[PDB]
Amino acid sequence: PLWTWSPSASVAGTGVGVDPEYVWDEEADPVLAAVIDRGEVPAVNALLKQWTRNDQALPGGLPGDLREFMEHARRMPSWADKAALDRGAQFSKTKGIYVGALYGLGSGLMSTAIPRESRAVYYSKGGADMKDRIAKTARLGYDIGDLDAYLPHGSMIVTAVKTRMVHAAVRHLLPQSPAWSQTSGGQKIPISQADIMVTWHSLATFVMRKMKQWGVRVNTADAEAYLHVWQVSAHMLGVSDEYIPATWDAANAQSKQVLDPILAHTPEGEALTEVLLGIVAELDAGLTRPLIGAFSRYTLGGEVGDMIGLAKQPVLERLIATAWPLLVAFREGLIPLPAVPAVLWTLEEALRKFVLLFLSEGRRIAIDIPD
Ligand code: HEM
Repeated sequence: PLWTWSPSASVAGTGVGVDPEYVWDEEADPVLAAVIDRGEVPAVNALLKQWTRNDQALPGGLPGDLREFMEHARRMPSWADKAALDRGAQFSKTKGIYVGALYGLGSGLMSTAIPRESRAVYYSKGGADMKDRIAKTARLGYDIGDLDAYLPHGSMIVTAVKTRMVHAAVRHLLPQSPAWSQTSGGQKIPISQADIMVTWHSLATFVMRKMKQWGVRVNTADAEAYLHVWQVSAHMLGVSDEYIPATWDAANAQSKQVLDPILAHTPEGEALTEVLLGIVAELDAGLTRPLIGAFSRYTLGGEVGDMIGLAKQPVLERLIATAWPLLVAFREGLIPLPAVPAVLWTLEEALRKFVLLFLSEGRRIAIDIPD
């Protein structure tokens, strides 16, 4: 379901296509199911913990099927462009407060309105703790934008391959949780490529849309660079090129059809929201529940905020909406200091500390195959 078009708008650009709802990860899935079934997860995790850098040889002692899978998965696509990648990274850094806010509060809360992500995350067993699991898209979205992401001394190739490996492992594990099977609707196997592309629109497409709507200065070169970083990242995550949009016009159209209609409240999503709100409110950021609620509602809009169960705070939301664009125009250098209500500056400081504490200098545990 979800997806109804051909891939002529895609990175691969071809006329034909298989429905991404019924494609998973043909190279990773059986390699990980074997690694899990031979009881090699503890050992593979101790070995992979040593592999932290894009240019590093794989550690010896890996099982042969896994080594082969990994040396192939760490390859950059031939269409990756170094100059665009460096530019997309610079852009992400220069707009760091906006992109960090939008990933951590916008995309991270929107995830709790995406039923399959919420159920998979909620029921997933043996992986990261709940505290880390809930942050996982935002912190990966964040690290995607790093200056070094795809350079030899960076780590995003590492992060993407291990992430791809984790998704493969979950395809073999989640179906054995009766709780996930019973609530899955008709889906036999979790995390379709279609599902991955839903999350992608909740990240890349959403963030670009909101930055342009708020008046962040996004010239055409930067916008395409940011897209490219995201296209290379979808590929490195294991999304086939036939599903990755080629241009912003394609990404925007695909998001209206693939993301918008699947947003929905679930009990599992409700539970995830409370965890995320509690962790964010517990950071030493000054980001209280009222401020998170109002800003997340302004960002996501009222229909998504209602599904999520963020309560409408009409005064605070109106103050934000009337004045946040002035603050943005001021930080972008376009207007003199604006007379805005003082609480906007409070909000802005709370957001900056949030990016700092939750993402920038945040917790980065090693990405482990689940048990
Ligand atoms: C561009 C899309 C996505 C990104 C960037 C992403 C990122 C990540 C990362 C970084 C992890 C590792 C955290 C960890 O387990 O240590 C992970 C694990 C996982 N992801 Fe995703 N993911 C995406 C899509 C999906 C989708 C669509 C689903 C489900 C429908 C999903 C479900 C999970 C699950 C269940 C785990 C294991 C959670 C655990 O640790 O217990 N992800 N993801």
